[PDB]
Amino acid sequence: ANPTVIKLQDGNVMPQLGLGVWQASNEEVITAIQKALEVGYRSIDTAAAYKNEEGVGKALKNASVNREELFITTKLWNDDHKRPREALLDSLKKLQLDYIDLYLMHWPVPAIDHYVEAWKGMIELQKEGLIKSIGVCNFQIHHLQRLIDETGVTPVINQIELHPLMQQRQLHAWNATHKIQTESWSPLAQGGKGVFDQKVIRDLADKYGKTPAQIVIRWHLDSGLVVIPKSVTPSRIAENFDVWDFRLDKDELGEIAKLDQGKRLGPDPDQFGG
Repeated sequence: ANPTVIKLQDGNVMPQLGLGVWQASNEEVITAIQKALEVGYRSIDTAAAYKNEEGVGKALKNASVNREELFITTKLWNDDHKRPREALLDSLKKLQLDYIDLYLMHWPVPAIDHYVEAWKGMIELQKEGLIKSIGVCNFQIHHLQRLIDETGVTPVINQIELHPLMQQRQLHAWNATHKIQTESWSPLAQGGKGVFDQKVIRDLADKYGKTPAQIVIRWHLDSGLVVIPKSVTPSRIAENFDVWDFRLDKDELGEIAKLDQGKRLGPDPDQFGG
């Protein structure tokens, strides 16, 4: 089978599986992306706060894949909410791109409460064609309503922490109802601790001849989620992409559903930045 794509509410199309690039050094970043593009990834996710957009930009030039075939995502950092134009141009410059495929607000930072300002600015940069699609990361239902109520413009993506231990059934449901595509970061529950070692996952891994990480990524896919596993290890970047030759059954998905503990492993959307 071919890697699937998802059509966003604004009509733009996005690969359902992409590579997340975080903290890492330029060395790790350039090598990771070269490996991912080589194996088939067409979606690369980075952030201005990680300080490696330049490395990401250099890897894209070096690559043979054409720009138009690449779906690049970057994000607006917390202390730039009042100046999205300045932040975006700085990103586009470092990435060596004329436009970004998806621009996401990294965090709402409700304590500062400038996320509405950021969104209005993003709405304007999108009109000028510098951004194809706009969305957010780590936005809770009330943050989303506030954006909708104040601008009439709904995000096409809400990138949130979601894995077998915190399935976010509620936010996922709410996103979908409002035509917002849910995207998972930390899809492997940072390491797999409390997941890969579960009987349901292990048996699935053995039935399909896949690694537990491959089972979990397939789970995100069959759940209709866009997923961004993060990795800078060549063999794992490849492993995580080898999930197109099988699908989990309704019953198998139901079995994984029992793992939900509502356990958040990363920063708290309602407190981070405050």
